Amino acid sequence: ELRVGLEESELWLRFKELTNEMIVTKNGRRMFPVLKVNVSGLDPNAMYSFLLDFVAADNHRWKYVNGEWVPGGKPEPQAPSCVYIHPDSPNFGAHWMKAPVSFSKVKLTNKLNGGGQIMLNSLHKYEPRIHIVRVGGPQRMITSHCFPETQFIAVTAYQNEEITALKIKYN
Ligand SMILES: CC(C)n1cnc(S(N)(=O)=O)c1
Ligand SMILES: CC(C)n1cnc(S(N)(=O)=O)c1
Repeated sequence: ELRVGLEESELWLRFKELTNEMIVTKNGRRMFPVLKVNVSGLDPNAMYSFLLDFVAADNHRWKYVNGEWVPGGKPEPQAPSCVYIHPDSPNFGAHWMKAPVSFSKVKLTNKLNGGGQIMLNSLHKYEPRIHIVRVGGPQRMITSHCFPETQFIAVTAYQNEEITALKIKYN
């Protein structure tokens, strides 16, 4: 069976228990922590691409009011995020299973830009999601996996200083 697991869940859970925040910039900012995924049960000889996207967890705008994150009362439909292709893609199952698949080069932006960057609505809450796409074979197949532990609010600067301190402590 195709098993997908989050590497460093212990560390993600420290961020999540504080409400995690990720910076977005016009040029794009890399994530900390980095999403690293443990994958087993691929065909070592089959061909796969690893895709990353961000699902809007709710339809609301969030604001840091008196030391606490609180959703707006005016929900709107959230357009789905664009997909980031892991740069090792396409690659053999063996490649993907020999070390954690690390999305260290994805950049989160708040502006429609050239290419590569993922465009996120600031003050929206996001749940990272991967797609494992079997390619080149006759039978195309997709397996998707969400990572609740990795939820965050896109922010142009850190609201909760406890997040700022954790980010520095573990980088
Ligand atoms: C606003 C943000 C979440 N977004 C960026 N691109 C999309 S799209 N056209 O649905 O791929 C949505
Ligand atoms: C640009 C606009 C959406 N915004 C206002 N404040 C933030 S912040 N620093 O992320 O809380 C973003």
